[PDB]
Amino acid sequence: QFAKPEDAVKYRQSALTLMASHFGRMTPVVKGQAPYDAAQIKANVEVLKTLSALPWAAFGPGTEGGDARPEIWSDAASFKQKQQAFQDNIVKLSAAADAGDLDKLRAAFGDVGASCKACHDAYRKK
Amino acid sequence: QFAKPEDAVKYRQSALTLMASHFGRMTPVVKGQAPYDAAQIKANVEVLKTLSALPWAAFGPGTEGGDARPEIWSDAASFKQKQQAFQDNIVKLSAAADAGDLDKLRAAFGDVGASCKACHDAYRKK
Ligand code: HEC
Ligand code: HEC
Ligand SMILES: O=C1O[C@H]([C@@H](O)CO)C(O)=C1O
Ligand SMILES: O=C1O[C@H]([C@@H](O)CO)C(O)=C1O
Repeated sequence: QFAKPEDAVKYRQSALTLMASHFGRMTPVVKGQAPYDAAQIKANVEVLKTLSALPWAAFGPGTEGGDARPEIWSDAASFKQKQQAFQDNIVKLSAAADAGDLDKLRAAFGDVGASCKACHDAYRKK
Repeated sequence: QFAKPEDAVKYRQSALTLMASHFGRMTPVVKGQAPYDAAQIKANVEVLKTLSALPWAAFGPGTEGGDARPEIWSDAASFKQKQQAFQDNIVKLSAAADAGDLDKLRAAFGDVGASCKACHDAYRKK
């Protein structure tokens, strides 16, 4: 869907900004500093689930740029495994949110965060 | 969810970038220059539906900036009506996509585009 590689870069950077806001805005909730409204969180995690599938299609062939390391492309299978592990952790966060249990949410939230950082450590430029 | 107004501006600008890509990438389809796969479009419009609800929460009180005209805030009811008309047109586009009919899709698509432009004409800086 991108006329030029710059358009894919702009897309993924916007997707990731959204995704970071929808994830990160839950930090006060999982820390107990903001109240836990199970329906609020369920709806937010549904938005996060949609967003979290979006970046990966915007690292298509020829879309080198931004803060993406070139190894995303030369080690495609290993990058796919980090994105699929992350996505699987988003499924687990959805399950916790759908269950309405703050203990499970905070554990699932931590797992997702770990998965974000693991990918960045390997595939995001410093 | 925004620590500073700049964060709301960044959020809405990212949401709108996404939303423009998910809308605009259908232009070749509705013009007949790309093939019409009803399931592909249905899935894309589902993503667009999620995205199209996101910008409006990021024009909260005190979030003046970007290319947003100040009248978004001083004429709040009229801005809400443009966003709700747009959202209603997104419902109609979902219906057309869910029906699998290219004639209905192209009409609904045109209505959505008109609604984007109408809002920009009143509420987006030049
Ligand atoms: C690989 C499978 C990743 C996972 C999982 C997550 N992120 Fe990521 N992120 C990745 C890359 C390769 C890049 C660089 C993209 C580019 O072309 O520049 C990023 C970048 C970000 C950013 C900065 C975005 C910007 O506006 O420029 C943020 C804020 C970010 N990533 C956040 C984020 C979060 C919150 C994640 C888990 C919920 C997450 N990322 C996962 C690769 C990967
Ligand atoms: C008001 C109800 C709007 C509707 C409906 C749509 N848009 Fe919009 N748009 C609006 C404003 C007030 C602004 C400025 C936001 C800011 O703070 O800068 C915008 C901006 C855009 C942009 C530029 C985004 C950027 O990255 O800076 C684009 C590409 C855009 N809008 C696209 C777009 C499309 C495709 C729409 C219908 C599907 C649409 N907008 C509707 C206000 C409103
Ligand atoms: O909100 C975020 O969480 C992850 C990471 O900090 C988790 O360790 C990330 O990159 C964000 O922007
Ligand atoms: O794809 C887009 O469509 C609308 C408008 O051009 C429709 O007239 C807009 O502002 C976009 O970025």
